[PDB]
Amino acid sequence: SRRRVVITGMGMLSPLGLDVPSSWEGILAGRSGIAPIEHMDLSAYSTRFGGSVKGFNVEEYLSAKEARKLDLFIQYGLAASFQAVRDSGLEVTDANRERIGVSMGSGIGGLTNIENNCRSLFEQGPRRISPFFVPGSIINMVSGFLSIHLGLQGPNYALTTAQTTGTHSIGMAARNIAYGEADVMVAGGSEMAACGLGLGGFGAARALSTRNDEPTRASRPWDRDRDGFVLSDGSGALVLEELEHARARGARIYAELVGFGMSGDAFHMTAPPEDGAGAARCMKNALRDAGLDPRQVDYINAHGTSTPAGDIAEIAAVKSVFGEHAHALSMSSTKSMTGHLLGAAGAVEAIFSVLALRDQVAPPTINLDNPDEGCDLDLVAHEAKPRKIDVALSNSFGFGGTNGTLVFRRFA
Amino acid sequence: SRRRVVITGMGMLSPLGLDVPSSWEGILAGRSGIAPIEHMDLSAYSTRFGGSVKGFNVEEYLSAKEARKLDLFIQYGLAASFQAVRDSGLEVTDANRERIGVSMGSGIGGLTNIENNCRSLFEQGPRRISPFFVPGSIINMVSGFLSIHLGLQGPNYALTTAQTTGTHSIGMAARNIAYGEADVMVAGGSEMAACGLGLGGFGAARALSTRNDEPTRASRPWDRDRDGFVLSDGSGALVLEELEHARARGARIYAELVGFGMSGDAFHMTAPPEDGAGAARCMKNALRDAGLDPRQVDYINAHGTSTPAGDIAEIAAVKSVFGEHAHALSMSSTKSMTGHLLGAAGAVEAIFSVLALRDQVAPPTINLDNPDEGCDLDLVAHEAKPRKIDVALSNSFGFGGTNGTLVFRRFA
Ligand SMILES: C[C@H](O)CNCc1ccc2c(c1)OCO2
Repeated sequence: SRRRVVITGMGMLSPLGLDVPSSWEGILAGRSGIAPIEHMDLSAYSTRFGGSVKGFNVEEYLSAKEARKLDLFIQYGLAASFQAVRDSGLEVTDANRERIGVSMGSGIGGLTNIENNCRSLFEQGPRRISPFFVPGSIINMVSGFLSIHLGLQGPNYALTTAQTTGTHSIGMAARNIAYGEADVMVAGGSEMAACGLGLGGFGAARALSTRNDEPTRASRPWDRDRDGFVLSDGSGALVLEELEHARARGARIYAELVGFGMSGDAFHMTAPPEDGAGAARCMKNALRDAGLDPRQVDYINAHGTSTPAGDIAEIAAVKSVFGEHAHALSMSSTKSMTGHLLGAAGAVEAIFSVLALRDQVAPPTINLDNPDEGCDLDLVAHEAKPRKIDVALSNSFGFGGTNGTLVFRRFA
Repeated sequence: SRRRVVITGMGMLSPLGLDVPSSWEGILAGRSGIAPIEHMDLSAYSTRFGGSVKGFNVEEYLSAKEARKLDLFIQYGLAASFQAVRDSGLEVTDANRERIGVSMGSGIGGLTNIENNCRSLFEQGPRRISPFFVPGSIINMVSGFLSIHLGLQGPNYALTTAQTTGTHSIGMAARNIAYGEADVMVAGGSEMAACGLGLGGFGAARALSTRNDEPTRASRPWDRDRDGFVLSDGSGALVLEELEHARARGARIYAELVGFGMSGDAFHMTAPPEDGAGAARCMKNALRDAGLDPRQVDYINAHGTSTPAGDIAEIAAVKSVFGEHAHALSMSSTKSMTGHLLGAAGAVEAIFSVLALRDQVAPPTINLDNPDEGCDLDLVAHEAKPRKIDVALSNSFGFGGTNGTLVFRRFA
């Protein structure tokens, strides 16, 4: 019968820091991690900026000889996974290695690597393709390499649900523990889609902010002057753990994961419904899953991508789910500061949601200078808001109409 | 407790046929789907053959315009999925659409699209990248497009666990129904990696059979002259359904899904341990899940890729799990005929496991002319074997040491 699940460890690479504490300080101070991109020439692109991971040293984690074989998304995933495990204090042994699994996902995976090998193929021939092209690019290799390095023999898999990946990864890993398939799961996601095909591809679809001359003000969720999402890189990993297993070993518990919802919009390949019907279904699923009155919700970490249709759909979903309580809770998009980490988005945002519970503060939506028509909720414009948070909700919505909601609460 | 899960619809594209009955007819006849790859310059490549889908007409399923938006792997997953839903007789209504979800996966995803858009990028610049590049290439768009075309609002996700994808997709879909999160799921996998990058990428790891003189003899699982796997394309989809839901509408039930096992080798990035310790834990996990003794297993559809180390590890794993019953069961590799459909391998081989139960026949391992050292099990060499089959296992063991096992049982 269904077991309870707590968070005992967290790790992160974001545009704001090379770990959780440093990233979280940036969040609470309203700092942007968005800057013109330096790792390639974007003069022929309509978008020339994003949230890069700055000064990442893979040799804090791996040998240069292994690192070279792996796409950045995998390096980022392992760094965050390693951080989360260290932060948990958990020791892998013969007694428990079979009860510890990993579900680290990505939206796009090794696009940089696949592009580079495509270039080698087209310009030089097939004999210049890396022998590591497949194990070093495909999405399940975060879960793979983590299990090899730590000796994790539990359930080993990866989700790819586009911008919903990190939320789904975390939610399903909690279901694994809930149902007895595992006692511990390392779950989240990683993304590094800032190559030509990534920036070009979102560019072709006219989905990205083109504010090349003011990159820190580009991501402006619910602002009337928003013009698309900002593309960001990084990783989030959490250690999820059966409550009694955590209690038995005296683990520090950050929070309890009480709720998980999924739904499909069945509306459009890329556009959300204007009324947020799919998001409303998903949140209601998650709150029912948690046994909650919707009035218990204090804080929502919105998807909040800074697209015209996405942002407004979310307001509608929250108003429809929470009614008059929609006016009492605080909702913010940390994408105002981090940008959109795509498949890692749900992962870093689940960490920020937990930290909102630990520190009792709503992170700000920076750049919200003129809230758009109907965007009249407490969106924590400009500045972090200290406040009572017992229950925090993290939303994600992706291409394919795929929706995810996580529900966290304080644990005593 | 836990709801029972049955199979009420199946769909398929394979190198043997454009649907299930044509593919199954090839399987039982021991026909090969392997041939030199056409309309593609493989001159500089060490492998020139594989299992292509022959004569696929996407306009039976989609308009020309919607198909132009989608990678072949997505077209193949939609084909299989529409066939499976149609095969099931299911009527989607307002009253049930929130209880019907999708989990269709891929191991490698949109390489053909990535290649063609790379061509554009390098030759002409980013502004020639297709607007539909991203949503038309990402792995969750089979689940996404299927849910939109049919109005499915239940759990909407996609696994990517390399060569284990289709096994995990079906297993986790069965969990969703068992634990009351859905009444119906469409689950499986699709793959189209018979492009330059797939053939070049795997060719660079020297993972592929190079037997160009005799493509139909290349895939020879457990044969002492095997020299690696054969790369193949296609899709499988099953309609999974809660038993009482299936009985109430009078569904035709092919078989019951009674068990799902997962495990990680925690061994190596591409190589299994020699003793198959991980495949052994996974099969034991699947049998415990089913509440079955190893002695009750009649038929195993092996992973059986035709890699030197893979085939021998699976022999060790079965001998370890099944002790004195290991010779009594029949075990065959349908990859001897289909090749390795990678992420779709577990989907089509689940379908072949279900039809082995319906038709009481173990499919052959063709090309098994000279079993290797220790390959002395009943591997159904050369020809189909009619026999009693109450319980059938389908195994998938993929890169990152990720293992999957499904247990099916006759329903009457
Ligand atoms: C780090 C580097 O970008 C990887 N190789 C790409 C690359 C390969 C071959 C080429 C080329 C470019 O221009 C002409 O022939």
